[PDB]
Amino acid sequence: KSLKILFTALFGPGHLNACLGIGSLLRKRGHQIYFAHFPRHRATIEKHGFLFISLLDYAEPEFPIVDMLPDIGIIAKFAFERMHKLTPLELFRHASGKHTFAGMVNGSKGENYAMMKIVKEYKPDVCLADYLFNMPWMFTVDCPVIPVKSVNPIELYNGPPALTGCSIHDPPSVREEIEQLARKSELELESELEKLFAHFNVPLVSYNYAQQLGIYIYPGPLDYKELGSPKENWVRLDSSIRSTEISNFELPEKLKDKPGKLIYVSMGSLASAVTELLTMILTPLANSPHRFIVSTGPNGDSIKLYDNMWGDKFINQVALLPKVDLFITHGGSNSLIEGLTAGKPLIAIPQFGDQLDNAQRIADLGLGVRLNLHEFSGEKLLKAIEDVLNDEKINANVARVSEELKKSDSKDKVISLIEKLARDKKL
Ligand SMILES: O=c1ccn([C@@H]2O[C@H](COP(=O)(O)OP(=O)(O)O)[C@@H](O)[C@H]2O)c(=O)[nH]1
Ligand SMILES: O=C1C[C@@H](c2ccc(O)cc2)Oc2cc(O)cc(O)c21
Repeated sequence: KSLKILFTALFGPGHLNACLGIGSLLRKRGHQIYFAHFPRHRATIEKHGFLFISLLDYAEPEFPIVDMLPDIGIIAKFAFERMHKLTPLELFRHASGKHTFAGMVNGSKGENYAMMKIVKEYKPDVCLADYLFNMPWMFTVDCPVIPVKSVNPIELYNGPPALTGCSIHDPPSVREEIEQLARKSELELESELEKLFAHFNVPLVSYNYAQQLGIYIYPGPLDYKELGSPKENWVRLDSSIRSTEISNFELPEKLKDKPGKLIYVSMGSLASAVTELLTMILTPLANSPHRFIVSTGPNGDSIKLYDNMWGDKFINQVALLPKVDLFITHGGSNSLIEGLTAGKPLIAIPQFGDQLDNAQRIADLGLGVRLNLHEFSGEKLLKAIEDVLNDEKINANVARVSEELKKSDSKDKVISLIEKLARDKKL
């Protein structure tokens, strides 16, 4: 019996990519999938066979909605200046009580009204939402609503606070100060959401509450088993990667007959807007005796490439990763999971948000290194490349994690819970 299932997510290509994976799994089981998102993503959504609903067609006139992705460079460039000039402690100091994603909350009202009308009109059996924080509509719609989480899930446990990138080796003394500042900023977020929920007359809930079922995507071998069990109603899916239409990534002729290993570079869908960041990374790599393929980002046509490099604004990462020896990443979750699935070690240069946590996780479990912008130099990057390429131990740890991901059954249990909740309205 067919269910009607509606997905939505924030503007981030990463959050949408997460849900596409889930939707694919459900479409095979015979369900009708709908996706409410922005027009940039109509092509990939319909290509996967999901029905596309534009949020913009359902805006309230007084509360308009905007795809943030093309305007994101203002915000990205600020974060970059800050991250480049300050340690993560100093960053949290000079952040007053500001949470990393509070200004996002004020302007969420448009998306909220939209989702109310869309759920009313399409009368779905269940909804799923990949969002950074819960939203009033998820508690006003007739059907149940499953938050999906693709960011680092350390926030689902009682442990190091999220978004700080604390290590498991961090002594008692150095974490103490960061957790105070982070407890504080979590309270600023709670107060921002109160206004949002107040506006729609909905009892405030915790920012990452799962009423009945929550799904977080993250590799089981990287999950935080040492902190105990995740929060309630929260289930894990080890990975959620969409299938690629391309299967063979042909290498560019520019790089044929050039020495060394093949290395992929991407600072993601969002931070790659900052040309200063890419320039800072690539300039030293000109002298690295390897071949680089580079995602250059939306402003990539104004980024200089050297003889050992080839790139374009957007690359088929899932098709390419199998062919590389190393992946220099920003520590985004989807890139982390695609990278590990393909069996490749990582050098993570974290830019914002959950990336600090993922970066530290990669370092703590010996899956690569963490190299921060503040302590960044050509000499250090070039040496991290040589070190990770030649570290037998790291290369074996990554093979093991890969093997677990490629055979995981986490999907089977998750699907059941979705179907069950959709039909019974209870777990
Ligand atoms: O040239 C590129 C750059 C990025 N991506 C995709 O964009 C997503 C990036 O998500 P991630 O969580 O790694 O980073 P974020 O976008 O959250 O910064 C992943 O699915 C990548 O496969 C891609 O396909 N090609
Ligand atoms: O912290 C921020 C603010 C802003 C942002 C984007 C890019 C960047 O380089 C810096 C900040 O938007 C975001 C979007 C996210 O999905 C997750 C985030 O945490 C953030």
